[PDB]
Amino acid sequence: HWGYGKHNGPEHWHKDFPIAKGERQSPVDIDTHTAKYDPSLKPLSVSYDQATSLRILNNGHAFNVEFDDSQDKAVLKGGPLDGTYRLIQFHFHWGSLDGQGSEHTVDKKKYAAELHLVHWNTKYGDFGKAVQQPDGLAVLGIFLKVGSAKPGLQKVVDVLDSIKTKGKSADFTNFDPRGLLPESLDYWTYPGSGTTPPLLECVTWIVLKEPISVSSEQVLKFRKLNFNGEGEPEELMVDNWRPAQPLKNRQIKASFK
Ligand SMILES: O[n+]1ccccc1S
Ligand SMILES: [Zn+2]
Repeated sequence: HWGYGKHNGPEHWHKDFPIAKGERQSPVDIDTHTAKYDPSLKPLSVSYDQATSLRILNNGHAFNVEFDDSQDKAVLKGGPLDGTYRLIQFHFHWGSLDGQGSEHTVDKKKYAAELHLVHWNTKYGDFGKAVQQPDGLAVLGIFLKVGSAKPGLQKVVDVLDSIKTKGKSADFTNFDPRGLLPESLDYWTYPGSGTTPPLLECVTWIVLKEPISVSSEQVLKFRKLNFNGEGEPEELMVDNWRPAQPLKNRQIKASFK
């Protein structure tokens, strides 16, 4: 099955998921000189004060911090979006080394990691329905660079020991995702896809320009997770990122000059 090794990595995925060579795949390189400022873009509205985290799960490809999305509690709206999108989960993609790990790139620059806050359009009733629609998901992407620690990330880093291997979960209540946001909500936006199989073309991407800083110790702890199940040969969970895909007939818009 798919993953991130020599044999089942991104260059293989098209054989089970032909959409991998489609017209609106993600990630992409953000060429900052080609992106057009769009003064009609609104400020993003991130309303996370009522967010209800529940659980953290190692799914064999990353870890997902899951939220209660049975009511409008943590929502994204505004920006390029019409309507209201509910937070369902966040996860990260990261590298074996600080010089790689992000999925989007900025003028070909790779960051150490990238956070994806996944939200689904409430007009479609459920996440499973929303992923079948071209405007079903909105993913807020935030880059991570290694420098100062991110205090709001430390509760995530400290639970990782308890979900080392694939299929492990742990209770993860009362986590406030506002502590993962940078100061500025200036963003780039474009239409694309999920970056793991099934690679559905249902995502409005909103990528924040300002990274967050995490410490070397914080990202080292991500790198101690395992892709394998318990009792299986250890394969460290690193380099769980898809590289940049062709932009094709798309334009990346900037909310700022
Ligand atoms: O990687 N990924 C997994 C699930 C949903 C979105 C994304 S970006
Ligand atoms: Zn992702």
